[PDB]
Amino acid sequence: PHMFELSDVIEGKQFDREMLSAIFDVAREMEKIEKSSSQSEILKGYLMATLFYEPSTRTRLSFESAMKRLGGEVLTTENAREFSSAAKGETLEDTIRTVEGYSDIIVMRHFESGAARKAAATANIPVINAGDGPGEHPTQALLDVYTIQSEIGKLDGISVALVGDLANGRTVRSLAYLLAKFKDVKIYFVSPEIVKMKDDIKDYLTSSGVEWEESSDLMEVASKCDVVYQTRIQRERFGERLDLYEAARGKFIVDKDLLGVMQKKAIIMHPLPRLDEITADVDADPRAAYFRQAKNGLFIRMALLKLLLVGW
Amino acid sequence: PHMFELSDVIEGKQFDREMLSAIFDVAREMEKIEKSSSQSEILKGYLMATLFYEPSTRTRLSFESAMKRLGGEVLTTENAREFSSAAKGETLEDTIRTVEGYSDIIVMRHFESGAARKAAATANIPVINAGDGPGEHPTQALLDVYTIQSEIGKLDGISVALVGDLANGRTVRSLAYLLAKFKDVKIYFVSPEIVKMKDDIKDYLTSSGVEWEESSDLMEVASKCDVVYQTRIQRERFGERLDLYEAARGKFIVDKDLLGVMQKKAIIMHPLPRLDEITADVDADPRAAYFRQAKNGLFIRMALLKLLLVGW
Amino acid sequence: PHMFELSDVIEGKQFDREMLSAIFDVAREMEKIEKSSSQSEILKGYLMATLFYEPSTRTRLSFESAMKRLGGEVLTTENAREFSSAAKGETLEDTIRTVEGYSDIIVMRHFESGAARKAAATANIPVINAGDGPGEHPTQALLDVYTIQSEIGKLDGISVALVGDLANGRTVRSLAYLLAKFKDVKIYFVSPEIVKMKDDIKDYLTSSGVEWEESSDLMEVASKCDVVYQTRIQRERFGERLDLYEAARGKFIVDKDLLGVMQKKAIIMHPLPRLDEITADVDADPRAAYFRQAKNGLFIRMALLKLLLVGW
Ligand SMILES: O=c1ccn([C@@H]2O[C@H](COP(=O)(O)O)[C@@H](O)[C@H]2O)c(=O)[nH]1
Ligand SMILES: O=c1ccn([C@@H]2O[C@H](COP(=O)(O)O)[C@@H](O)[C@H]2O)c(=O)[nH]1
Ligand SMILES: O=c1ccn([C@@H]2O[C@H](COP(=O)(O)O)[C@@H](O)[C@H]2O)c(=O)[nH]1
Repeated sequence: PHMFELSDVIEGKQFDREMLSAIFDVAREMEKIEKSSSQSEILKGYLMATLFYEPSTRTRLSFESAMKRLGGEVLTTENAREFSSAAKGETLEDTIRTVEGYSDIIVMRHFESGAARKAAATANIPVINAGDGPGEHPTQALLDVYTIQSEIGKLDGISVALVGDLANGRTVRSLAYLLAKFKDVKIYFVSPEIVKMKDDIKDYLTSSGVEWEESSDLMEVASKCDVVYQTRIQRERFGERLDLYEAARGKFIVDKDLLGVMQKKAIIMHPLPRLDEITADVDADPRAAYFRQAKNGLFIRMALLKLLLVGW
Repeated sequence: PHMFELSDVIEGKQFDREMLSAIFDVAREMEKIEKSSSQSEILKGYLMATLFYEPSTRTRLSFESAMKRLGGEVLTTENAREFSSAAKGETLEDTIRTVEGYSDIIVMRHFESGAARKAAATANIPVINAGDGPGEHPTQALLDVYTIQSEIGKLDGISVALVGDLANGRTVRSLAYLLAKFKDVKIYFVSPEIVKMKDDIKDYLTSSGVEWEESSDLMEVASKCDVVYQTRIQRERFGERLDLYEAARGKFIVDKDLLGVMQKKAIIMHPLPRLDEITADVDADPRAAYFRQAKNGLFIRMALLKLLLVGW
Repeated sequence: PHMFELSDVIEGKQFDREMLSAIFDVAREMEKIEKSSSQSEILKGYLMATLFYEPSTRTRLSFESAMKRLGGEVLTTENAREFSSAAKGETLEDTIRTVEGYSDIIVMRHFESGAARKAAATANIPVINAGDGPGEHPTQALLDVYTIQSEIGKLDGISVALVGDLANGRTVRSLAYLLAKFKDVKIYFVSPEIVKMKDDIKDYLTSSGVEWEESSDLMEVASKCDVVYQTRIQRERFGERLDLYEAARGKFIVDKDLLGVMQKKAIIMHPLPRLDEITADVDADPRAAYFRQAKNGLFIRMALLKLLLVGW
């Protein structure tokens, strides 16, 4: 029993292999707490301030549920820019130093990348980054990795297909970053070439020992993977090249025909929300894990709230 | 002591005479709980997810108060369409299967009729329909009927005037539907002809044994009724016929002159919010029951939350 | 131990010197409660309804934190005008008489001055005015005065500089009003002439025994004051006179050069949010009290909630 080594949860680079493993063990303990028919009091007396600068229902409710499942309570806003209705203006550092007097922990979702680290540096209470604009989304990365460990039973020696908009894929990028901290990992980059993964991730994996391989053929890669992590490709990413959007039409979808070629022990993941890139009849298959994945986000966020406030 | 026979609260057709009577008895028990100076713990450890797709303050707070008066806690949103601020799109069934991992019961207010039943079919936790777009609003119907039983002392053998926009009146339609399950009921349809009640309700009552009668003369009908259930008529319902809107001007209002012709034991009901169809000086009369009616909504919604989560 | 002499908290004129002093003593007790590692239950079983007609994050969270630090619970809205999503319209008195059935105390922030007093007159539960449109903001006045007493150690015999837009300054006006209830007070009105304080305050102070003096020279006045209460001047207040806005540019700012001329025992206050009228490097100085000031708002609002619901 000791203090959590992290003062804040901001970026994926904060985590090493052993810290991840320990957090995942705590998440399993949080699942036991959530399953119990007794109300937990671990965080009784603690207040979480949800500081969202835009509405983002799923992830906010996941945090607020985690706090209340542990016996803590919540202050919420999805209008953080509106500091006062009578005097215009808002400054992140002033909001933090004001709200930290009302709460014991801040969960912030800003619109600008880099805001989370500034808030952590300013606040004298722990801060969790719930989505740093277009930047880091660390608890989504943790729950993604945790879901793989939970569903497949291991993180060493697995094969993961990262599908969709990889060039601009916030979560596929951070998922590959955390998976590179484990051994004998193989990652498939499944995409159209114009939204293929960028070199910084490609070069970080190689220099990490991770084997990787690019493809345009999801149906082939699928049969060899433990995990198929799906994300959308927005039509706007193709610009004027509707010939390429017509040539990709139906080639990166997860549907029953794709499930038919996958191992019985592989899973489909999707951070949500989804468009048509996973058909509705996939949901009935036990390998459709994207809703168990969301539930794992509750356990992970319970773990971080607990560790940051009362330690190991 | 046993399980509630309803898995969800969606539509008025789910309820028969005896179920209504039993629910109303539970609502009376909930009133005793709310009146107590001790905090209830009946729903300690349970979380209610308020899934509103549009802001609707009164009815949301009625639900959230009911949960907290019973010792449960709440997750709220009036922006349910905004599943994620970073990835556009929302799908009802995906929202339900995501949020049900954070909560024990869902109270949803969608914008499209039929959404509540789909959510119930998808969710593995109970669902309450708090307003199904232009469709069912069952807890408003229950609290309307409960208010009559509470104020008049009976439901068999009463006379109720349904006033206002009856053709498109969501709540007058469902109120008449539930009242038709009791005996020797008489219903007055008080309206301009162009917003008169529709045949489906007229034919369901007749085939239910309920006696009914249409009128354009509220001042006559009022003196014969136990209940005057008032609703607005929006000027837009008249279209271009401002001659009819001028001919109806002042004819379907509840004012002191109308109270002067009503029995001392009759009541005024209004689901709220009201416009000018009930004058402010009616409020001081003990027969103005529309605020006691709103309070009864708390008791009814306490009862449903309790029954759905812990049974009879 | 007895009943709070105030049924509601609406206007500064409700408070006399002795009531203020007693409230400030309770606020000090509330600070002890907030500091404790035990969850308070003083307001267990009580519900606060936050009825905000516009979003105003800081002050809402200050109230909602105060309630939860005392063990009470909260119903919130920043969309109070949206009584129902299906039927348009909202009437203050109908909202109050509806929501008071769901709660034990109402904290309202309306958009129109005079709304708070109407709500108090209508409600059978206590009401706190959290910002009456352009009108009274009493808890901000209380926390402003309380901050001075807490930081300087006294209210009799002090010198306070009120800086910024004084003509339209909601909080400088009410701060001077409450300070005039103490002895040997001296107030400096530091402003451009076109946003100078108005006669009603100037004449109320004189008739109160308070000495006052107007100035355009913050750097002089600062060295003689116990308190420098800063507020912005919006460029729009100058209208077309950009020559005056250019002549005032840099003359009413709080910066390190101004701190260099102030007593070591003086403080900087600012109700927040601020623009550029306090430079960021002032924050590191122990005399920058605007964030301790916000924290004092929590204690004051805890005190009022406690007194109004359970008395002295
Ligand atoms: O089709 C999709 C759906 C989601 N996401 C990522 O998953 C995150 C889900 O977390 P949140 O936005 O709900 O908090 C999004 O922010 C986004 O970065 C994608 O990349 N593609
Ligand atoms: O003048 C009125 C006021 C309310 N309603 C009905 O009463 C409901 C009140 O419930 P809620 O909208 O507040 O949840 C409305 O949705 C609407 O269907 C009317 O028909 N006419
Ligand atoms: O530069 C400023 C900042 C704030 N205020 C006053 O301080 C109040 C802060 O309280 P609130 O608006 O956050 O509730 C504002 O409403 C406003 O009246 C000013 O006069 N000038």
